Amino acid sequence: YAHTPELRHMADGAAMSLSGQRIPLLKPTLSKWSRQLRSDIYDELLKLPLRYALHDFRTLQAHIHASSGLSSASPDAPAYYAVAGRDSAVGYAPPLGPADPVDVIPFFVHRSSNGHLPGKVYSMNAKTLMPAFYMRIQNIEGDMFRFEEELMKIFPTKKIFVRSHSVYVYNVNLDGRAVLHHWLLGLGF
RNA sequence: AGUUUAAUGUUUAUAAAUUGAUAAUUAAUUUGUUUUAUUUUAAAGUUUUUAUGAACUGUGAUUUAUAGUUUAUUAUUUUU
Repeated sequence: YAHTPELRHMADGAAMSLSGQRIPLLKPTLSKWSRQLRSDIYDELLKLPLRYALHDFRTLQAHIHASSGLSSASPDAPAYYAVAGRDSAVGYAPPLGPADPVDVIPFFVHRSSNGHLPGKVYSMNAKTLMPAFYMRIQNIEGDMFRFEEELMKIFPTKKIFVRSHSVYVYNVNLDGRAVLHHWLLGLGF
């Protein structure tokens, strides 16, 4: 379909600067600070065979009455008193707890002192600036081995290792970081 | 006796860039309670700063004739 001479606009994210309106239609946008979520990533997690039924993408949204409805920060009816931790245009929201009230998840991930999730993408031999990255899930707790297994059903072909404190997943760029959170979000953590 | 490039990145916690400039901002998106000190061994021509050296070998200045001999010559040809 070269008859449409437009579509040049869909181009790349490699060899060319990517920013603003031109952000790749596959590349997620979940950063450390803007916890943006995506429905594409969430279906991969919802169409995969796993235990621990994730949370419905309906009851997972932190973002989609005096003067015809007021914001979700509990701005009160007087359109005056409002409450501190109730609305967040950056995507922040506390955990929702596991979705199955009959199951005991064997691992508990612990958000950090700033409300993050334990996955951080490092580089192998950063001295030479080698573009070979892995992950590390530092705040795991519980039966972290039965946490390793669930990562296999998501990442079947990634060399996954486990120590007492962390869980390394190798060859996982900034994208496999996002895909990890949507799991730990939907998981109720 | 005898020769040195730290094989490790766990909870307070936060590290993006860009103009020749003013400046401008979807500058996409990491890492680090801040990680710094190290870089063989032996080994020539050489340089440099001060120093010393005439008991050696170098050139002054005070010794004014303890030896045999040739030619008249005080010069000598010698002696040596």
